[PDB]
Amino acid sequence: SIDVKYIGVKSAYVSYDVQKRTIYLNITNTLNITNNNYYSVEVENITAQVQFSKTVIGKARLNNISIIGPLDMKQIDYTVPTVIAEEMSYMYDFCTLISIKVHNIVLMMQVTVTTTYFGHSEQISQERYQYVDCG
Amino acid sequence: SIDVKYIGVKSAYVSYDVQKRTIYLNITNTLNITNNNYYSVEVENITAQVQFSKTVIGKARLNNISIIGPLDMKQIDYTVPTVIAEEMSYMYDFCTLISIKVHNIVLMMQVTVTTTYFGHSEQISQERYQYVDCG
Amino acid sequence: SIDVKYIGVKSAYVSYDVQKRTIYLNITNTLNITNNNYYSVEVENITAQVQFSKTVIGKARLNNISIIGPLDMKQIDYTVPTVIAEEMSYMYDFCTLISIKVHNIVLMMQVTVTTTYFGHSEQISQERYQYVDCG
Ligand SMILES: *[C@@H]1O[C@H](CO)[C@@H](O)[C@H](O)[C@H]1NC(C)=O
Ligand SMILES: *[C@@H]1O[C@H](CO)[C@@H](O)[C@H](O)[C@H]1NC(C)=O
Ligand SMILES: *[C@@H]1O[C@H](CO)[C@@H](O)[C@H](O)[C@H]1NC(C)=O
Ligand SMILES: *[C@@H]1O[C@H](CO)[C@@H](O)[C@H](O)[C@H]1NC(C)=O
Ligand SMILES: *[C@@H]1O[C@H](CO)[C@@H](O)[C@H](O)[C@H]1NC(C)=O
Ligand SMILES: *[C@@H]1O[C@H](CO)[C@@H](O)[C@H](O)[C@H]1NC(C)=O
Ligand SMILES: *[C@@H]1O[C@H](CO)[C@@H](O)[C@H](O)[C@H]1NC(C)=O
Ligand SMILES: *[C@@H]1O[C@H](CO)[C@@H](O)[C@H](O)[C@H]1NC(C)=O
Ligand SMILES: *[C@@H]1O[C@H](CO)[C@@H](O)[C@H](O)[C@H]1NC(C)=O
Ligand SMILES: *[C@@H]1O[C@H](CO)[C@@H](O)[C@H](O)[C@H]1NC(C)=O
Ligand SMILES: *[C@@H]1O[C@H](CO)[C@@H](O)[C@H](O)[C@H]1NC(C)=O
Ligand SMILES: *[C@@H]1O[C@H](CO)[C@@H](O)[C@H](O)[C@H]1NC(C)=O
Repeated sequence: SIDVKYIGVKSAYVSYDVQKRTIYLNITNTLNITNNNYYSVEVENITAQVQFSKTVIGKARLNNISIIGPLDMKQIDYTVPTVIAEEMSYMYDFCTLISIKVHNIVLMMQVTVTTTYFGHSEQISQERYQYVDCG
Repeated sequence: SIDVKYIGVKSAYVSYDVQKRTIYLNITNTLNITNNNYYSVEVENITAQVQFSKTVIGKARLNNISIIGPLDMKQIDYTVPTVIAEEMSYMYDFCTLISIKVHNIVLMMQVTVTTTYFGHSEQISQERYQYVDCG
Repeated sequence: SIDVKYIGVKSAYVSYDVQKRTIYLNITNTLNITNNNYYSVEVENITAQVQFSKTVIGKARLNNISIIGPLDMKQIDYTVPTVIAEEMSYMYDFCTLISIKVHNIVLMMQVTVTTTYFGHSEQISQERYQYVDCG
Protein backbone atom coordinates (compact mmCIF):
# COMPACT_ATOMS: atom_id res chain seq x y z
CA SER A 1 0.00 0.00 0.00
CA ILE A 2 2.26 2.76 -1.25
CA ASP A 3 0.06 5.89 -1.31
CA VAL A 4 -2.84 5.69 1.13
CA LYS A 5 -3.46 9.40 0.65
CA TYR A 6 -5.86 11.78 2.44
CA ILE A 7 -5.17 15.15 0.76
CA GLY A 8 -7.41 17.76 2.35
CA VAL A 9 -8.57 20.07 -0.45
CA LYS A 10 -6.19 19.27 -3.28
CA SER A 11 -3.10 17.56 -4.61
CA ALA A 12 -0.83 18.40 -7.50
CA TYR A 13 2.68 17.47 -8.58
CA VAL A 14 3.63 20.94 -9.87
CA SER A 15 1.05 23.59 -8.95
CA TYR A 16 0.88 27.39 -8.96
CA ASP A 17 -1.74 28.21 -6.31
CA VAL A 18 -1.92 31.96 -6.95
CA GLN A 19 -5.22 33.11 -5.49
CA LYS A 20 -5.19 36.74 -4.32
CA ARG A 21 -4.31 39.98 -6.01
CA THR A 22 -0.80 39.70 -7.40
CA ILE A 23 0.61 41.57 -10.39
CA TYR A 24 3.14 39.04 -11.65
CA LEU A 25 4.98 39.13 -14.94
CA ASN A 26 8.07 38.22 -17.00
CA ILE A 27 8.72 34.86 -15.31
CA THR A 28 10.50 32.03 -17.13
CA ASN A 29 9.62 28.97 -14.97
CA THR A 30 11.54 26.42 -17.04
CA LEU A 31 10.74 22.92 -15.69
CA ASN A 32 12.60 19.84 -16.82
CA ILE A 33 11.03 16.89 -14.96
CA THR A 34 11.69 13.14 -15.12
CA ASN A 35 9.16 11.55 -12.71
CA ASN A 36 9.60 7.84 -13.45
CA ASN A 37 7.82 5.50 -11.02
CA TYR A 38 8.50 1.74 -10.93
CA TYR A 39 6.23 -0.73 -9.09
CA SER A 40 7.46 -4.35 -8.83
CA VAL A 41 5.46 -5.45 -5.81
CA GLU A 42 3.72 -8.60 -4.52
CA VAL A 43 5.68 -11.28 -6.38
CA GLU A 44 4.45 -14.38 -4.53
CA ASN A 45 6.42 -17.58 -5.26
CA ILE A 46 4.78 -19.75 -2.61
CA THR A 47 4.53 -23.55 -2.31
CA ALA A 48 1.90 -24.06 0.40
CA GLN A 49 1.96 -27.88 0.57
CA VAL A 50 -0.98 -28.02 3.00
CA GLN A 51 -2.01 -31.54 3.86
CA PHE A 52 -3.92 -33.61 6.44
CA SER A 53 -3.13 -37.18 7.49
CA LYS A 54 -0.74 -38.06 4.68
CA THR A 55 -0.05 -41.77 5.26
CA VAL A 56 -1.91 -43.89 7.77
CA ILE A 57 -0.14 -47.00 6.49
CA GLY A 58 -1.38 -49.55 9.00
CA LYS A 59 -4.53 -49.58 11.15
CA ALA A 60 -4.89 -46.24 12.98
CA ARG A 61 -8.47 -45.34 13.81
CA LEU A 62 -8.47 -41.55 13.57
CA ASN A 63 -11.11 -39.23 14.94
CA ASN A 64 -12.02 -35.54 15.33
CA ILE A 65 -8.87 -34.18 13.71
CA SER A 66 -10.27 -30.64 13.19
CA ILE A 67 -13.41 -29.52 15.06
CA ILE A 68 -13.79 -25.83 14.40
CA GLY A 69 -16.87 -24.50 16.16
CA PRO A 70 -19.55 -24.24 17.36
CA LEU A 71 -19.64 -20.42 17.48
CA ASP A 72 -21.75 -17.28 17.22
CA MET A 73 -21.04 -13.69 16.26
CA LYS A 74 -24.12 -11.54 17.08
CA GLN A 75 -22.18 -8.48 16.01
CA ILE A 76 -24.58 -5.52 15.77
CA ASP A 77 -27.25 -5.31 18.53
CA TYR A 78 -28.34 -1.69 18.86
CA THR A 79 -31.21 -2.39 21.30
CA VAL A 80 -32.06 1.32 21.56
CA PRO A 81 -35.56 1.91 23.07
CA THR A 82 -35.55 5.75 23.02
CA VAL A 83 -38.96 6.23 24.67
CA ILE A 84 -38.99 10.03 24.80
CA ALA A 85 -42.67 10.07 25.94
CA GLU A 86 -43.09 13.78 25.22
CA GLU A 87 -41.63 15.08 21.93
CA MET A 88 -42.24 18.75 21.06
CA SER A 89 -39.61 19.23 18.35
CA TYR A 90 -40.27 22.83 17.19
CA MET A 91 -37.24 22.54 14.90
CA TYR A 92 -36.53 25.56 12.71
CA ASP A 93 -33.56 24.94 10.41
CA PHE A 94 -31.44 27.18 8.19
CA CYS A 95 -29.05 25.84 5.63
CA THR A 96 -27.71 23.07 7.87
CA LEU A 97 -26.69 19.59 6.97
CA ILE A 98 -28.69 17.74 9.63
CA SER A 99 -28.67 14.00 10.35
CA ILE A 100 -31.36 13.02 12.88
CA LYS A 101 -31.67 9.51 14.34
CA VAL A 102 -30.02 7.91 11.30
CA HIS A 103 -28.21 4.57 11.50
CA ASN A 104 -25.36 4.63 8.97
CA ILE A 105 -24.04 1.06 8.74
CA VAL A 106 -21.44 -0.25 6.29
CA LEU A 107 -20.87 -3.94 7.10
CA MET A 108 -18.15 -5.19 4.73
CA MET A 109 -17.16 -8.82 5.30
CA GLN A 110 -15.23 -11.26 3.14
CA VAL A 111 -13.36 -14.57 3.24
CA THR A 112 -15.43 -16.09 6.05
CA VAL A 113 -15.40 -19.77 7.06
CA THR A 114 -12.97 -20.68 4.25
CA THR A 115 -10.74 -23.68 4.95
CA THR A 116 -7.90 -22.32 2.80
CA TYR A 117 -7.35 -19.06 0.95
CA PHE A 118 -4.36 -18.19 -1.23
CA GLY A 119 -3.56 -14.97 -3.02
CA HIS A 120 -4.93 -11.80 -1.47
CA SER A 121 -7.95 -9.85 -0.30
CA GLU A 122 -8.65 -6.12 -0.49
CA GLN A 123 -11.38 -4.06 1.23
CA ILE A 124 -11.39 -0.37 0.37
CA SER A 125 -14.17 1.83 1.77
CA GLN A 126 -14.76 5.45 0.81
CA GLU A 127 -17.13 7.60 2.87
CA ARG A 128 -19.68 10.29 2.07
CA TYR A 129 -18.74 13.71 0.72
CA GLN A 130 -21.90 15.62 1.80
CA TYR A 131 -20.98 19.15 0.66
CA VAL A 132 -23.82 21.59 1.38
CA ASP A 133 -21.99 24.66 -0.02
CA CYS A 134 -24.80 26.95 1.06
CA GLY A 135 -24.99 30.70 0.49
CA SER B 1 -3.06 -0.86 -3.59
CA ILE B 2 -0.83 1.92 -4.83
CA ASP B 3 -3.06 5.04 -4.87
CA VAL B 4 -5.96 4.80 -2.42
CA LYS B 5 -6.61 8.50 -2.89
CA TYR B 6 -9.03 10.85 -1.08
CA ILE B 7 -8.38 14.23 -2.75
CA GLY B 8 -10.64 16.81 -1.14
CA VAL B 9 -11.82 19.13 -3.92
CA LYS B 10 -9.44 18.36 -6.76
CA SER B 11 -6.33 16.69 -8.10
CA ALA B 12 -4.08 17.56 -10.99
CA TYR B 13 -0.56 16.67 -12.09
CA VAL B 14 0.36 20.17 -13.36
CA SER B 15 -2.25 22.79 -12.41
CA TYR B 16 -2.45 26.58 -12.40
CA ASP B 17 -5.07 27.36 -9.75
CA VAL B 18 -5.29 31.12 -10.37
CA GLN B 19 -8.60 32.22 -8.90
CA LYS B 20 -8.61 35.85 -7.71
CA ARG B 21 -7.76 39.10 -9.38
CA THR B 22 -4.25 38.87 -10.77
CA ILE B 23 -2.86 40.77 -13.76
CA TYR B 24 -0.30 38.26 -15.04
CA LEU B 25 1.53 38.39 -18.33
CA ASN B 26 4.63 37.52 -20.39
CA ILE B 27 5.31 34.16 -18.72
CA THR B 28 7.11 31.36 -20.56
CA ASN B 29 6.26 28.27 -18.42
CA THR B 30 8.21 25.76 -20.50
CA LEU B 31 7.44 22.25 -19.18
CA ASN B 32 9.33 19.18 -20.32
CA ILE B 33 7.79 16.21 -18.47
CA THR B 34 8.48 12.47 -18.66
CA ASN B 35 5.98 10.85 -16.25
CA ASN B 36 6.44 7.14 -17.01
CA ASN B 37 4.70 4.77 -14.59
CA TYR B 38 5.40 1.02 -14.52
CA TYR B 39 3.16 -1.49 -12.70
CA SER B 40 4.43 -5.09 -12.45
CA VAL B 41 2.44 -6.23 -9.44
CA GLU B 42 0.73 -9.40 -8.16
CA VAL B 43 2.71 -12.05 -10.04
CA GLU B 44 1.52 -15.17 -8.21
CA ASN B 45 3.51 -18.35 -8.96
CA ILE B 46 1.90 -20.55 -6.32
CA THR B 47 1.69 -24.35 -6.03
CA ALA B 48 -0.94 -24.91 -3.32
CA GLN B 49 -0.84 -28.72 -3.18
CA VAL B 50 -3.77 -28.91 -0.74
CA GLN B 51 -4.77 -32.44 0.10
CA PHE B 52 -6.65 -34.54 2.67
CA SER B 53 -5.83 -38.11 3.70
CA LYS B 54 -3.43 -38.95 0.88
CA THR B 55 -2.71 -42.66 1.44
CA VAL B 56 -4.55 -44.81 3.95
CA ILE B 57 -2.75 -47.90 2.64
CA GLY B 58 -3.96 -50.47 5.14
CA LYS B 59 -7.11 -50.54 7.29
CA ALA B 60 -7.50 -47.22 9.15
CA ARG B 61 -11.09 -46.36 9.98
CA LEU B 62 -11.12 -42.56 9.76
CA ASN B 63 -13.79 -40.27 11.15
CA ASN B 64 -14.73 -36.59 11.56
CA ILE B 65 -11.59 -35.20 9.95
CA SER B 66 -13.03 -31.67 9.44
CA ILE B 67 -16.17 -30.59 11.32
CA ILE B 68 -16.59 -26.90 10.68
CA GLY B 69 -19.68 -25.61 12.45
CA PRO B 70 -22.36 -25.38 13.66
CA LEU B 71 -22.49 -21.56 13.80
CA ASP B 72 -24.63 -18.45 13.56
CA MET B 73 -23.96 -14.84 12.62
CA LYS B 74 -27.05 -12.73 13.46
CA GLN B 75 -25.14 -9.64 12.40
CA ILE B 76 -27.57 -6.70 12.18
CA ASP B 77 -30.24 -6.53 14.94
CA TYR B 78 -31.36 -2.92 15.29
CA THR B 79 -34.22 -3.66 17.73
CA VAL B 80 -35.11 0.03 18.02
CA PRO B 81 -38.61 0.58 19.53
CA THR B 82 -38.64 4.42 19.50
CA VAL B 83 -42.05 4.87 21.15
CA ILE B 84 -42.12 8.66 21.31
CA ALA B 85 -45.79 8.67 22.45
CA GLU B 86 -46.25 12.37 21.75
CA GLU B 87 -44.81 13.71 18.47
CA MET B 88 -45.46 17.37 17.62
CA SER B 89 -42.83 17.89 14.90
CA TYR B 90 -43.52 21.49 13.77
CA MET B 91 -40.49 21.25 11.48
CA TYR B 92 -39.82 24.28 9.30
CA ASP B 93 -36.84 23.70 6.99
CA PHE B 94 -34.75 25.98 4.78
CA CYS B 95 -32.34 24.67 2.21
CA THR B 96 -30.98 21.90 4.43
CA LEU B 97 -29.93 18.43 3.51
CA ILE B 98 -31.90 16.55 6.17
CA SER B 99 -31.85 12.81 6.87
CA ILE B 100 -34.53 11.79 9.39
CA LYS B 101 -34.80 8.26 10.83
CA VAL B 102 -33.14 6.70 7.78
CA HIS B 103 -31.30 3.38 7.96
CA ASN B 104 -28.46 3.48 5.43
CA ILE B 105 -27.10 -0.08 5.19
CA VAL B 106 -24.49 -1.35 2.72
CA LEU B 107 -23.88 -5.04 3.51
CA MET B 108 -21.16 -6.25 1.13
CA MET B 109 -20.13 -9.88 1.68
CA GLN B 110 -18.18 -12.28 -0.49
CA VAL B 111 -16.28 -15.57 -0.41
CA THR B 112 -18.34 -17.13 2.39
CA VAL B 113 -18.26 -20.82 3.38
CA THR B 114 -15.84 -21.69 0.57
CA THR B 115 -13.57 -24.67 1.24
CA THR B 116 -10.75 -23.27 -0.91
CA TYR B 117 -10.23 -20.00 -2.74
CA PHE B 118 -7.25 -19.09 -4.91
CA GLY B 119 -6.48 -15.85 -6.69
CA HIS B 120 -7.88 -12.71 -5.12
CA SER B 121 -10.92 -10.79 -3.94
CA GLU B 122 -11.65 -7.06 -4.11
CA GLN B 123 -14.40 -5.04 -2.37
CA ILE B 124 -14.45 -1.34 -3.21
CA SER B 125 -17.25 0.82 -1.80
CA GLN B 126 -17.87 4.44 -2.74
CA GLU B 127 -20.26 6.55 -0.66
CA ARG B 128 -22.84 9.23 -1.44
CA TYR B 129 -21.93 12.66 -2.77
CA GLN B 130 -25.11 14.53 -1.69
CA TYR B 131 -24.22 18.09 -2.81
CA VAL B 132 -27.08 20.50 -2.07
CA ASP B 133 -25.28 23.58 -3.45
CA CYS B 134 -28.12 25.85 -2.36
CA GLY B 135 -28.34 29.59 -2.91
CA SER C 1 3.05 0.93 3.59
CA ILE C 2 5.34 3.65 2.32
CA ASP C 3 3.17 6.81 2.22
CA VAL C 4 0.25 6.65 4.66
CA LYS C 5 -0.34 10.36 4.14
CA TYR C 6 -2.72 12.78 5.90
CA ILE C 7 -2.00 16.12 4.19
CA GLY C 8 -4.23 18.76 5.74
CA VAL C 9 -5.36 21.06 2.93
CA LYS C 10 -2.98 20.21 0.11
CA SER C 11 0.11 18.47 -1.19
CA ALA C 12 2.39 19.26 -4.08
CA TYR C 13 5.90 18.29 -5.15
CA VAL C 14 6.88 21.75 -6.47
CA SER C 15 4.31 24.43 -5.57
CA TYR C 16 4.18 28.22 -5.62
CA ASP C 17 1.56 29.09 -2.99
CA VAL C 18 1.41 32.84 -3.67
CA GLN C 19 -1.88 34.03 -2.23
CA LYS C 20 -1.83 37.67 -1.09
CA ARG C 21 -0.92 40.88 -2.81
CA THR C 22 2.59 40.56 -4.18
CA ILE C 23 4.03 42.40 -7.18
CA TYR C 24 6.55 39.83 -8.42
CA LEU C 25 8.40 39.88 -11.70
CA ASN C 26 11.49 38.92 -13.74
CA ILE C 27 12.10 35.57 -12.01
CA THR C 28 13.86 32.71 -13.80
CA ASN C 29 12.95 29.68 -11.62
CA THR C 30 14.86 27.09 -13.65
CA LEU C 31 14.02 23.62 -12.28
CA ASN C 32 15.86 20.51 -13.38
CA ILE C 33 14.27 17.59 -11.49
CA THR C 34 14.89 13.83 -11.62
CA ASN C 35 12.35 12.29 -9.20
CA ASN C 36 12.76 8.57 -9.90
CA ASN C 37 10.96 6.26 -7.45
CA TYR C 38 11.60 2.50 -7.33
CA TYR C 39 9.31 0.06 -5.48
CA SER C 40 10.51 -3.56 -5.17
CA VAL C 41 8.49 -4.62 -2.16
CA GLU C 42 6.72 -7.74 -0.83
CA VAL C 43 8.66 -10.45 -2.67
CA GLU C 44 7.40 -13.52 -0.80
CA ASN C 45 9.35 -16.75 -1.49
CA ILE C 46 7.68 -18.88 1.18
CA THR C 47 7.40 -22.67 1.51
CA ALA C 48 4.76 -23.14 4.22
CA GLN C 49 4.79 -26.95 4.42
CA VAL C 50 1.84 -27.05 6.85
CA GLN C 51 0.77 -30.56 7.74
CA PHE C 52 -1.16 -32.58 10.33
CA SER C 53 -0.40 -36.16 11.41
CA LYS C 54 1.99 -37.08 8.62
CA THR C 55 2.65 -40.79 9.24
CA VAL C 56 0.76 -42.87 11.77
CA ILE C 57 2.51 -46.01 10.52
CA GLY C 58 1.25 -48.52 13.04
CA LYS C 59 -1.91 -48.50 15.18
CA ALA C 60 -2.25 -45.15 16.98
CA ARG C 61 -5.83 -44.22 17.79
CA LEU C 62 -5.79 -40.42 17.52
CA ASN C 63 -8.43 -38.07 18.86
CA ASN C 64 -9.30 -34.37 19.21
CA ILE C 65 -6.14 -33.05 17.59
CA SER C 66 -7.51 -29.50 17.02
CA ILE C 67 -10.64 -28.35 18.88
CA ILE C 68 -10.99 -24.65 18.18
CA GLY C 69 -14.07 -23.29 19.92
CA PRO C 70 -16.75 -22.99 21.11
CA LEU C 71 -16.82 -19.17 21.19
CA ASP C 72 -18.89 -16.02 20.90
CA MET C 73 -18.15 -12.44 19.91
CA LYS C 74 -21.22 -10.26 20.70
CA GLN C 75 -19.25 -7.22 19.60
CA ILE C 76 -21.63 -4.25 19.33
CA ASP C 77 -24.30 -3.99 22.07
CA TYR C 78 -25.37 -0.36 22.37
CA THR C 79 -28.25 -1.01 24.80
CA VAL C 80 -29.07 2.70 25.03
CA PRO C 81 -32.57 3.34 26.52
CA THR C 82 -32.53 7.17 26.43
CA VAL C 83 -35.94 7.70 28.06
CA ILE C 84 -35.94 11.50 28.16
CA ALA C 85 -39.62 11.58 29.29
CA GLU C 86 -40.01 15.29 28.53
CA GLU C 87 -38.53 16.55 25.23
CA MET C 88 -39.11 20.21 24.33
CA SER C 89 -36.46 20.64 21.62
CA TYR C 90 -37.09 24.24 20.42
CA MET C 91 -34.06 23.91 18.16
CA TYR C 92 -33.32 26.90 15.93
CA ASP C 93 -30.34 26.23 13.65
CA PHE C 94 -28.20 28.44 11.41
CA CYS C 95 -25.80 27.05 8.88
CA THR C 96 -24.50 24.29 11.14
CA LEU C 97 -23.50 20.79 10.28
CA ILE C 98 -25.52 18.99 12.96
CA SER C 99 -25.54 15.25 13.71
CA ILE C 100 -28.25 14.32 16.24
CA LYS C 101 -28.59 10.82 17.73
CA VAL C 102 -26.94 9.18 14.71
CA HIS C 103 -25.16 5.83 14.95
CA ASN C 104 -22.30 5.85 12.43
CA ILE C 105 -21.01 2.26 12.24
CA VAL C 106 -18.41 0.91 9.81
CA LEU C 107 -17.87 -2.78 10.65
CA MET C 108 -15.16 -4.07 8.31
CA MET C 109 -14.20 -7.71 8.91
CA GLN C 110 -12.28 -10.18 6.78
CA VAL C 111 -10.44 -13.50 6.92
CA THR C 112 -12.53 -14.98 9.74
CA VAL C 113 -12.53 -18.65 10.78
CA THR C 114 -10.10 -19.61 7.99
CA THR C 115 -7.89 -22.62 8.72
CA THR C 116 -5.03 -21.30 6.57
CA TYR C 117 -4.46 -18.06 4.69
CA PHE C 118 -1.45 -17.24 2.51
CA GLY C 119 -0.61 -14.04 0.69
CA HIS C 120 -1.97 -10.85 2.21
CA SER C 121 -4.97 -8.86 3.35
CA GLU C 122 -5.64 -5.13 3.12
CA GLN C 123 -8.36 -3.03 4.82
CA ILE C 124 -8.34 0.66 3.92
CA SER C 125 -11.11 2.89 5.29
CA GLN C 126 -11.67 6.50 4.30
CA GLU C 127 -14.03 8.69 6.33
CA ARG C 128 -16.56 11.39 5.50
CA TYR C 129 -15.58 14.79 4.12
CA GLN C 130 -18.73 16.73 5.16
CA TYR C 131 -17.77 20.25 3.99
CA VAL C 132 -20.59 22.72 4.69
CA ASP C 133 -18.74 25.76 3.26
CA CYS C 134 -21.54 28.09 4.31
CA GLY C 135 -21.69 31.83 3.71
C1 LIG D 1 8.41 43.13 -17.97
O1 LIG D 1 9.21 43.06 -19.20
C2 LIG D 1 9.26 44.23 -20.02
C3 LIG D 1 10.10 43.89 -21.23
O2 LIG D 1 11.42 43.50 -20.86
C4 LIG D 1 9.83 45.37 -19.21
O3 LIG D 1 9.88 46.54 -20.02
C5 LIG D 1 8.94 45.62 -18.01
O4 LIG D 1 9.49 46.69 -17.24
C6 LIG D 1 8.81 44.37 -17.13
N1 LIG D 1 7.83 44.61 -16.09
C7 LIG D 1 7.96 45.59 -15.18
C8 LIG D 1 6.83 45.73 -14.20
O5 LIG D 1 8.95 46.31 -15.14
C1 LIG E 1 16.12 17.10 -18.95
O1 LIG E 1 16.21 15.98 -18.07
C2 LIG E 1 16.57 14.75 -18.72
C3 LIG E 1 16.53 13.67 -17.67
O2 LIG E 1 17.50 13.90 -16.66
C4 LIG E 1 17.94 14.90 -19.37
O3 LIG E 1 18.25 13.70 -20.08
C5 LIG E 1 17.95 16.09 -20.33
O4 LIG E 1 19.26 16.30 -20.83
C6 LIG E 1 17.47 17.35 -19.61
N1 LIG E 1 17.41 18.47 -20.54
C7 LIG E 1 17.67 19.72 -20.18
C8 LIG E 1 17.55 20.75 -21.27
O5 LIG E 1 18.00 20.02 -19.04
C1 LIG F 1 10.39 -19.59 -7.38
O1 LIG F 1 10.75 -20.71 -6.56
C2 LIG F 1 11.26 -21.83 -7.31
C3 LIG F 1 11.50 -22.94 -6.31
O2 LIG F 1 12.78 -22.83 -5.72
C4 LIG F 1 12.52 -21.42 -8.07
O3 LIG F 1 12.95 -22.52 -8.86
C5 LIG F 1 12.24 -20.21 -8.95
O4 LIG F 1 13.44 -19.76 -9.55
C6 LIG F 1 11.62 -19.08 -8.13
N1 LIG F 1 11.28 -17.96 -8.98
C7 LIG F 1 11.32 -16.69 -8.57
C8 LIG F 1 10.94 -15.65 -9.58
O5 LIG F 1 11.64 -16.39 -7.42
C1 LIG G 1 -16.02 -35.31 18.24
O1 LIG G 1 -16.56 -34.00 18.40
C2 LIG G 1 -17.99 -33.98 18.55
C3 LIG G 1 -18.40 -32.52 18.61
O2 LIG G 1 -19.07 -32.22 19.82
C4 LIG G 1 -18.39 -34.76 19.80
O3 LIG G 1 -19.81 -34.79 19.90
C5 LIG G 1 -17.84 -36.18 19.73
O4 LIG G 1 -18.11 -36.86 20.94
C6 LIG G 1 -16.34 -36.15 19.48
N1 LIG G 1 -15.82 -37.51 19.34
C7 LIG G 1 -15.20 -38.16 20.32
C8 LIG G 1 -14.73 -39.55 20.00
O5 LIG G 1 -15.01 -37.65 21.43
C1 LIG H 1 4.91 42.44 -21.34
O1 LIG H 1 5.72 42.39 -22.57
C2 LIG H 1 5.75 43.56 -23.39
C3 LIG H 1 6.60 43.23 -24.60
O2 LIG H 1 7.92 42.86 -24.23
C4 LIG H 1 6.32 44.70 -22.57
O3 LIG H 1 6.35 45.88 -23.37
C5 LIG H 1 5.42 44.94 -21.36
O4 LIG H 1 5.96 46.01 -20.60
C6 LIG H 1 5.30 43.68 -20.50
N1 LIG H 1 4.32 43.91 -19.45
C7 LIG H 1 4.45 44.88 -18.53
C8 LIG H 1 3.32 45.01 -17.56
O5 LIG H 1 5.43 45.61 -18.49
C1 LIG I 1 12.87 16.49 -22.47
O1 LIG I 1 12.98 15.37 -21.59
C2 LIG I 1 13.35 14.15 -22.25
C3 LIG I 1 13.32 13.06 -21.21
O2 LIG I 1 14.29 13.29 -20.19
C4 LIG I 1 14.72 14.31 -22.91
O3 LIG I 1 15.04 13.12 -23.62
C5 LIG I 1 14.71 15.50 -23.86
O4 LIG I 1 16.02 15.73 -24.36
C6 LIG I 1 14.22 16.75 -23.13
N1 LIG I 1 14.14 17.88 -24.05
C7 LIG I 1 14.40 19.14 -23.69
C8 LIG I 1 14.27 20.17 -24.77
O5 LIG I 1 14.72 19.43 -22.54
C1 LIG J 1 7.50 -20.32 -11.09
O1 LIG J 1 7.88 -21.43 -10.28
C2 LIG J 1 8.39 -22.54 -11.03
C3 LIG J 1 8.64 -23.66 -10.04
O2 LIG J 1 9.93 -23.54 -9.45
C4 LIG J 1 9.65 -22.12 -11.79
O3 LIG J 1 10.09 -23.21 -12.59
C5 LIG J 1 9.35 -20.91 -12.67
O4 LIG J 1 10.55 -20.44 -13.27
C6 LIG J 1 8.73 -19.79 -11.84
N1 LIG J 1 8.38 -18.67 -12.69
C7 LIG J 1 8.40 -17.40 -12.26
C8 LIG J 1 8.01 -16.36 -13.27
O5 LIG J 1 8.73 -17.10 -11.12
C1 LIG K 1 -18.72 -36.43 14.48
O1 LIG K 1 -19.28 -35.12 14.64
C2 LIG K 1 -20.71 -35.11 14.80
C3 LIG K 1 -21.13 -33.66 14.86
O2 LIG K 1 -21.81 -33.37 16.08
C4 LIG K 1 -21.10 -35.90 16.04
O3 LIG K 1 -22.52 -35.94 16.14
C5 LIG K 1 -20.54 -37.31 15.96
O4 LIG K 1 -20.80 -38.01 17.17
C6 LIG K 1 -19.03 -37.27 15.71
N1 LIG K 1 -18.51 -38.62 15.56
C7 LIG K 1 -17.87 -39.27 16.54
C8 LIG K 1 -17.40 -40.65 16.21
O5 LIG K 1 -17.69 -38.76 17.65
C1 LIG L 1 11.86 43.82 -14.76
O1 LIG L 1 12.67 43.74 -15.98
C2 LIG L 1 12.73 44.90 -16.82
C3 LIG L 1 13.58 44.53 -18.02
O2 LIG L 1 14.89 44.14 -17.63
C4 LIG L 1 13.31 46.04 -16.01
O3 LIG L 1 13.36 47.20 -16.83
C5 LIG L 1 12.41 46.31 -14.81
O4 LIG L 1 12.97 47.38 -14.06
C6 LIG L 1 12.27 45.06 -13.93
N1 LIG L 1 11.29 45.33 -12.89
C7 LIG L 1 11.43 46.31 -11.99
C8 LIG L 1 10.29 46.47 -11.02
O5 LIG L 1 12.42 47.02 -11.95
C1 LIG M 1 19.37 17.72 -15.47
O1 LIG M 1 19.45 16.61 -14.57
C2 LIG M 1 19.80 15.37 -15.21
C3 LIG M 1 19.75 14.30 -14.15
O2 LIG M 1 20.72 14.53 -13.14
C4 LIG M 1 21.18 15.50 -15.86
O3 LIG M 1 21.48 14.30 -16.56
C5 LIG M 1 21.20 16.68 -16.83
O4 LIG M 1 22.51 16.88 -17.33
C6 LIG M 1 20.73 17.95 -16.13
N1 LIG M 1 20.67 19.06 -17.06
C7 LIG M 1 20.95 20.32 -16.72
C8 LIG M 1 20.84 21.34 -17.81
O5 LIG M 1 21.27 20.63 -15.57
C1 LIG N 1 13.31 -18.81 -3.57
O1 LIG N 1 13.66 -19.92 -2.74
C2 LIG N 1 14.16 -21.05 -3.47
C3 LIG N 1 14.39 -22.16 -2.47
O2 LIG N 1 15.67 -22.06 -1.87
C4 LIG N 1 15.42 -20.67 -4.23
O3 LIG N 1 15.85 -21.77 -5.02
C5 LIG N 1 15.15 -19.46 -5.13
O4 LIG N 1 16.37 -19.02 -5.73
C6 LIG N 1 14.54 -18.32 -4.32
N1 LIG N 1 14.22 -17.20 -5.19
C7 LIG N 1 14.26 -15.93 -4.78
C8 LIG N 1 13.90 -14.90 -5.81
O5 LIG N 1 14.59 -15.62 -3.64
C1 LIG O 1 -13.31 -34.08 22.11
O1 LIG O 1 -13.84 -32.76 22.25
C2 LIG O 1 -15.27 -32.73 22.39
C3 LIG O 1 -15.67 -31.27 22.44
O2 LIG O 1 -16.35 -30.95 23.64
C4 LIG O 1 -15.68 -33.49 23.65
O3 LIG O 1 -17.10 -33.51 23.74
C5 LIG O 1 -15.14 -34.92 23.59
O4 LIG O 1 -15.42 -35.59 24.81
C6 LIG O 1 -13.64 -34.91 23.35
N1 LIG O 1 -13.13 -36.27 23.22
C7 LIG O 1 -12.52 -36.91 24.22
C8 LIG O 1 -12.06 -38.31 23.91
O5 LIG O 1 -12.33 -36.39 25.31
